[PDB]
Amino acid sequence: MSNYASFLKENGYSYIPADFYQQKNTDAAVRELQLTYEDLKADPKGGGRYRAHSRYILAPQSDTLELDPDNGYFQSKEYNYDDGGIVREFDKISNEFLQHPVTQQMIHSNVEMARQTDFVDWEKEVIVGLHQIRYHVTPDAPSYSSPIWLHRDDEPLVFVHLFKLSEDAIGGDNLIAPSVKQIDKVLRLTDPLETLALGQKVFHAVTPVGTANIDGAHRDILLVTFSNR
Amino acid sequence: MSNYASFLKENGYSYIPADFYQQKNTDAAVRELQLTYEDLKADPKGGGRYRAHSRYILAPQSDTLELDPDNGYFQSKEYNYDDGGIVREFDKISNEFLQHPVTQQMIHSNVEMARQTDFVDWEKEVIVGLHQIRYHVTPDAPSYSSPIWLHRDDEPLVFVHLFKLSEDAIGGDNLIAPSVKQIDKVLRLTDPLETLALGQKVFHAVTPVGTANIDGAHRDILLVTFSNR
Amino acid sequence: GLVPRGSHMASMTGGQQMGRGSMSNYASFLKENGYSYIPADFYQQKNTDAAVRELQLTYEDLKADPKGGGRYRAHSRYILAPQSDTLELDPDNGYFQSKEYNYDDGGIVREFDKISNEFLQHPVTQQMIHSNVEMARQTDFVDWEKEVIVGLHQIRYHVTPDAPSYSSPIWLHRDDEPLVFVHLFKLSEDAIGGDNLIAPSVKQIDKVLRLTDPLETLALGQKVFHAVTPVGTANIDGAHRDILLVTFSNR
Amino acid sequence: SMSNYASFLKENGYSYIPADFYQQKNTDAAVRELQLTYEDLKADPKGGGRYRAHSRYILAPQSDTLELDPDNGYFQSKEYNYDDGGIVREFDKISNEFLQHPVTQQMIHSNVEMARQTDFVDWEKEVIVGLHQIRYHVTPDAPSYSSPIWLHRDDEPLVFVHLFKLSEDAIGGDNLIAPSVKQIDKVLRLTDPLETLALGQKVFHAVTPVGTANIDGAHRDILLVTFSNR
Ligand SMILES: CC[C@H](C)[C@H](N)C(=O)O
Ligand SMILES: CC[C@H](C)[C@H](N)C(=O)O
Ligand SMILES: CC[C@H](C)[C@H](N)C(=O)O
Ligand SMILES: CC[C@H](C)[C@H](N)C(=O)O
Ligand SMILES: CC[C@H](C)[C@H](N)C(=O)O
Ligand SMILES: CC[C@H](C)[C@H](N)C(=O)O
Ligand SMILES: CC[C@H](C)[C@H](N)C(=O)O
Ligand SMILES: CC[C@H](C)[C@H](N)C(=O)O
Repeated sequence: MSNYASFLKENGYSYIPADFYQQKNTDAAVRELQLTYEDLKADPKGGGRYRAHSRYILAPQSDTLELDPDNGYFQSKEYNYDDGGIVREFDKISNEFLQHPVTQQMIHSNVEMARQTDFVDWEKEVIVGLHQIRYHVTPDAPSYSSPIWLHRDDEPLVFVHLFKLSEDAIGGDNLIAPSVKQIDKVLRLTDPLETLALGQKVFHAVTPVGTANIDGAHRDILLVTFSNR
Repeated sequence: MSNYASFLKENGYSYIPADFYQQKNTDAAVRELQLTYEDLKADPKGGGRYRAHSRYILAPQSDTLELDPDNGYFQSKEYNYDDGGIVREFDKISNEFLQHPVTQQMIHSNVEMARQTDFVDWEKEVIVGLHQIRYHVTPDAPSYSSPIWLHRDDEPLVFVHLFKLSEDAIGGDNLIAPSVKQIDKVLRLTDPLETLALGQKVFHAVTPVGTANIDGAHRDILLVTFSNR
Repeated sequence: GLVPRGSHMASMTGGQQMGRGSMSNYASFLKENGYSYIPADFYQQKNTDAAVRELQLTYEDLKADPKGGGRYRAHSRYILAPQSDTLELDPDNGYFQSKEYNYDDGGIVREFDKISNEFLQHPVTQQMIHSNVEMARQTDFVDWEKEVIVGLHQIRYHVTPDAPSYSSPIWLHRDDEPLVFVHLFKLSEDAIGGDNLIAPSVKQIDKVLRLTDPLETLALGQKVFHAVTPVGTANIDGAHRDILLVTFSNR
Repeated sequence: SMSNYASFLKENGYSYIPADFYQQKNTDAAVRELQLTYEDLKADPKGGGRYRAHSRYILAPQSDTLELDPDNGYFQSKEYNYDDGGIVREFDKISNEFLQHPVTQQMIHSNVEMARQTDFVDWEKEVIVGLHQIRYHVTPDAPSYSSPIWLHRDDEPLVFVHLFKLSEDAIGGDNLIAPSVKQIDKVLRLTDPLETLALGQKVFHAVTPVGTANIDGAHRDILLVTFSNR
């Protein structure tokens, strides 16, 4: 674990294999979560995205995640250049998803890694934000991130957990870049729970998702953000 | 009066000159209120702000403002993206301030304007919230709003009464905007009781206050909010 | 079906009658007998299990009842103005019962958490409240000329082999609130107790009856005594009985 | 000695104060003027045979100027007053004759001083000195009782109960002090004008319902002086 957190601290990003999360979980348990993605509602701003958001609060010397009843999501336009600057109302992440043992195990593993970093002030309240996202595609309409290309997120540390990737889906390559003129890493998450942690040090992106097949394809992910108040 | 309420209804905001409030009030009476600003305590969340809050309740077919003994102030993260989502404890607005004839005259003029709008449901309880705010600035630390930039407030109608603006103060320009990519109105309150009404239709902000003179400066305002339960 | 609608016997295996019952049937039974069993049919008719399961999970977040008993809860109340259908959520949350009714924790005001808006605003919850409201209106159990308080108690009885859970108050009682609806939301298969009792006196028991399937309901008027037998469990991982009370009373 | 009563109050959460301490200088004729104002009081909306007025003063942090609040709404949370709490009650205002009368003013300042020798309110902040002129009015068919009816605590951390009159054929109006709702430590009945009882939130208190033998009616007239923050 500290290996990945060290790599993250120096490079500003870290690939984390599914091993590290799946070690303790059957595929059937992970598949239950995968199915929740079918119920997600459309992202207002579009892009073929289907979302939920829920955040927990971590009081300074506490391990009790306290679920925030408010759901509005905001990023400044200084980071998210597409949909930033305004508050977005998404649905809440189903309790099935939130409370599922896998989800909870992933959150605490992320929390521990996050604690081995100075990426947030642990003296103050920490917001553990979760984004359940499906990029949904059909040959006529592809899907892409908000924002679309290389960016940084407001949240100093973001974990990208893959949950599913349809075998006839293209794109969804993650990019790591030190500037907007050059790309250091291309890397594509394909198997469930393959993860990528991202610090503000670098730029990151996700290549737009598309599909050959007319019946559609999808890329399902879970973001786990860490930030202060 | 209906002039300003009409302008407000169409444009989503309205400049109201001091005349409309100082109508028969001497400057000495307005100056008494100005001095109360020196006693305000620091806003917990900072930004060089010094505050009090008090709210009144208006029962449906009543003109009796009934002072609420509870003082906690909340805005959803859906509107106030900085300090929203949590309840803030401020001091209460001094009785001197609340009961002063000027203050009371301003509240009732606001109430009347507000009643000529559909911005709140007058069938239900209406919360008339008051925020006495000093933006205080010193060469090391300027002052700014919560939230910092363009936003909407939970409260459908907000009146911004200026009480003082130090001759060596910069910023405190109010901005009116249809989106976060464009600004339609810039407008700066400078003379006591110059007012600006704000509906949820538009985005508004206040440009950070700072100072030309090394001795520092301040911008003192009274907000009068209108909202339902 | 030879058994009546509100009849506790409807909750007996091979004693059910078919189809949804009309509301007024149960309200009539309630008016005469002072209680009424209402099958999940009457509420679940229009609700998927997935929708009901969302609500079930909210029970995991409930905080401990100060007075204990393995209970975890929230409380929120709405107000119904005399000629209104607008439920207006009360910002005050203190819960009180006189010791003349609740002999354990009565006589003092209890501060609970508020019922999450997820729970309150959920379509199922709202549908149940309005069905209860309608039934309640067909009774003289409250004065509809005056303000009516529609109180909601989200309660989990949580149990482990070492520590069982029980009601406040513990045994047969009446509640201050003239009409109380008991909606079951979940009952873990290895939970014991949670039998509801109906009694005309404290020396005799007329009905024993156990809610097990989600949204199985029991309405209770002040006419009778009622109880809930303590919940316990065989299994060391715990069990639970999750309910929603919907009270009706005047100001 | 004043500090004696304030010390007793601080430790026990309540204190009996004899009429001596207030009547010391004031003639009975002066006290009787105030007593008569009770005949004009209007019915408490919520009932219970009560007849009321309310007025409150504000005490700025470093000030001895009581500033009369022109607003009159009275509120207690349901967390304390389990009967009529949770809503704002509109009562009449206490007549200026009553408020400004030297007796009344002397009582308020003596209460203020006692109150200041306690931590029962934050004197750094504004203090609300609330006054309730109350008549419990009774006839054999309809008795009178407090809001709330039985043992309770009030929102206001310190409450002074001054008796002004008690008709000789009036029963009840015993004040109770209790550590819980299962037990009663003190029973105590105010009968002579200006006999007082101070009450802190530490304990539970009640007033046993007032009733009467006589068909022409009887009454118990009191003045409450509350202290609380804002
Ligand atoms: C943490 C990533 C966030 C959610 C992303 N930039 C978005 O707003 O869609
Ligand atoms: C802004 C982060 C994005 C959404 C994430 N890295 C993804 O692969 O979809
Ligand atoms: C109604 C305006 C409020 C007070 C402002 N957005 C703040 O939170 O400071
Ligand atoms: C959010 C409203 C702000 C506080 C107000 N318009 C001002 O000028 O400061
Ligand atoms: C109306 C039932 C109430 C809520 C029950 N006596 C309790 O205190 O839990
Ligand atoms: C006091 C009523 C109780 C709480 C309810 N009948 C139950 O089944 O638990
Ligand atoms: C301070 C006591 C108050 C006045 C009392 N509980 C009432 O509501 O009447
Ligand atoms: C709640 C305070 C009551 C009314 C007062 N102590 C009395 O004896 O009358």
